Amino acid sequence: PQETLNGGITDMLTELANFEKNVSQAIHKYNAYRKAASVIAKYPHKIKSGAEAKKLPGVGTKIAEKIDEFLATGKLRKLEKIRQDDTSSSINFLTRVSGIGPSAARKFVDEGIKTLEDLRKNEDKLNHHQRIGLKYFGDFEKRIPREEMLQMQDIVLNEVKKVDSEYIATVCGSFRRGAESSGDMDVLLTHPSFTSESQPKLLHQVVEQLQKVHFITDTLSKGETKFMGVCQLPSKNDEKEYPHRRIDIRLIPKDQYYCGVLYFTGSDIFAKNMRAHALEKGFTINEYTIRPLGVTGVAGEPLPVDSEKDIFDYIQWKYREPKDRSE
DNA sequence: CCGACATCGCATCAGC
DNA sequence: GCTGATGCGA
DNA sequence: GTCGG
Ligand SMILES: Nc1nc2c(ncn2[C@H]2C[C@H](O)[C@@H](COP(=O)(O)NP(=O)(O)OP(=O)(O)O)O2)c(=O)[nH]1
Ligand SMILES: [Mg+2]
Ligand code: NA
Ligand code: NA
Repeated sequence: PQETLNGGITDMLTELANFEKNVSQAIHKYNAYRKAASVIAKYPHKIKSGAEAKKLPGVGTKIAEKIDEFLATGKLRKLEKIRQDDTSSSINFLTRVSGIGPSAARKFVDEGIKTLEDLRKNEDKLNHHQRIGLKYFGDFEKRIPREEMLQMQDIVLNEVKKVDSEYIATVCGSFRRGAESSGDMDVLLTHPSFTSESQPKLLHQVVEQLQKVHFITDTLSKGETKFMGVCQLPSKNDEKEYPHRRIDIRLIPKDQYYCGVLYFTGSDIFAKNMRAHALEKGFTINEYTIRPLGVTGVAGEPLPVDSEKDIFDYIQWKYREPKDRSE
């Protein structure tokens, strides 16, 4: 359903969601406002009344009243006032710097740091992550066209195989689902010599090669299974510079790899469907394993998985291509 | 009435 | 110094 | 904030 259908309401709702998360630190109300925004964004009718909205799962009494106020007046008094509040609106904004969450934003605004200029004057008060996110504030909100993602996949798959031809790397995320643009790049990495029961240099070596061919330009965090960093395509001769992009690489054991691929392919809207669909068959699936429930409820040992397809066979579900997986 | 509401790796903090 | 708690992104 | 035990 198009935006102009209920876009007024979902924008209200997402705005209320962010103020809950970033200012009031009410994460559950943040998820509430998003559950309603999402169920409403899919509702294929221009909502005429808050009561009409309340029929949808996740829209309850208090949101329904906000939809009334918005429909009568075109605005929400509480949101207008908060949008004009210097403190709250500053707190809310600085959380757009990756590395600054609600807690650090509030503490910056407490001491009167309120803008990117204020963050630039006070670099010594930022951690490493925050400086990188500050450095790339703009770049990080630009989206990645599939053409650039493909070029990025070319570099990643090539340099991984060049380190060790026995690595398997899959670029997951929306990209894997045909998405015409992406928000970041999500790489899963596995290797024969890495299993549930079993060097720590396996991930570090892949990061090192991508840093050495100047693909990876900064490191947000790094450990033995999860990498969070920044990358950029080489510049096309005299032509312009690409944006720096968010890239994550994570190392998964061989026998947990396809559970990971499915998990980190998403969408979450599809993913939680398929673990509750799916719970009926007496199976539970986290990112790692699939296991059987369980006649009072005891999960058994994890069942072998050798393809993304297998986890569809256990559930007696039709295999779904990544491309048909937005829900 | 009143609690659940994804879950996890990693960086940094509080506390010992 | 080490462990555990907390913030953070996703 | 919403849902539901
Ligand atoms: N949002 C979210 N996704 C999760 C989570 N846990 C696992 N996933 C899964 C579901 C996600 O689909 C998958 C990829 O991670 P992203 O980069 O966060 N989402 P995508 O790449 O699809 O969209 P975009 O192009 O804008 O980056 O990981 C979680 O806690 N939150
Ligand atoms: Mg992605
Ligand atoms: Na309802
Ligand atoms: Na942030």
